[PDB]
Amino acid sequence: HNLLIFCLKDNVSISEYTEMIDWAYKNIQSETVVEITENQIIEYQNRGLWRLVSEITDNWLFGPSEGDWLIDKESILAVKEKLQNSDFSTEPLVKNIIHVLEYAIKNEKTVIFHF
Ligand SMILES: [Mg+2]
Repeated sequence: HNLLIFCLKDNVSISEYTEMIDWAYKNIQSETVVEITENQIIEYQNRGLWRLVSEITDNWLFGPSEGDWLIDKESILAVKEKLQNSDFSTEPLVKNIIHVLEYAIKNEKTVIFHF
């Protein structure tokens, strides 16, 4: 089951957590869902992406692992800034994560990391 970084869409309110995760795995087509494969995890670990995230969240110091993480507006903006200012800020995965963050800001959503 790939790592997800996501928020719900604008007109989706599902409050039960397990059900939100189920929604994300069922809506991988969504612009609000980033699916991240093992090979992406490794590629970006070795380039310092997760370390950049960890500067704000203090998690994933050694990359992602099984678990659930919830990112609030303050941290969403802070991570978004880190990524926009980074050396891979134009690479698709980073753009895709940025986009989830922007959407969550715009639509007042919590961002979930799930693996
Ligand atoms: Mg709305």
